[PDB]
Amino acid sequence: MYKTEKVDLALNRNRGDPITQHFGFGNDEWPKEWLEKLDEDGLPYIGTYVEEGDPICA
DNA sequence: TTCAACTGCTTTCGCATCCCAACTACTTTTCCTCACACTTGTACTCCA
Repeated sequence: MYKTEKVDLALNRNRGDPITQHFGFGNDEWPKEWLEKLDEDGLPYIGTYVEEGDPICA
């Protein structure tokens, strides 16, 4: 069974409101172990086993 | 002694006007490159 989820970051933002949040990581403000599931661009490696709780993008 | 509006009730889980942008314009930011009018002698004879 296949399922698609639309991760969207313009869902809350007004058309006039400028850009607030950015895919990726922010430096010097760091939780580790997100890097087992996720990649440098904040997107998951494809082929990765996830469960409920696991991070799906940063 | 009756007509006519105001009346709560059908199930049982879970499903499911303001802003932005376009292209073409015109403009400013300045820094770099020279000319244009003025003047004393000297030169060629000038009139004595």
